[PDB]
Amino acid sequence: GRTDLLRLRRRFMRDQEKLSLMYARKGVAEQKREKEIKSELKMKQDAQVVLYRSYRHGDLPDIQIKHSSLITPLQAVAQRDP
DNA sequence: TCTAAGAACTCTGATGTCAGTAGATTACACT
Repeated sequence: GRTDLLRLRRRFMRDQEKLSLMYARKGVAEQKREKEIKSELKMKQDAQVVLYRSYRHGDLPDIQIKHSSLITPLQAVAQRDP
């Protein structure tokens, strides 16, 4: 960090009261942020996905696919439906 | 011709004491 030591330029409140209001205002916004991000993580937990092969595009079907690109999804389904 | 008022002692039960233990309350503090 040797070039960046400007970051040690700082000053601090002396009202412990105002500083507590900063942490109360941060604390209420955090309490809402916690609830809404949990509610979003509920929605997105059910809906998250991943793709096991990469795809090309063109005027024709890209027939010359690697063995890898069939065997990876063939396992990825068998991993997942009995 | 005797029946209670006055002792006396021990014992029981509460109140306050000390030392030590540990919990919950209250301050202190985050940039």
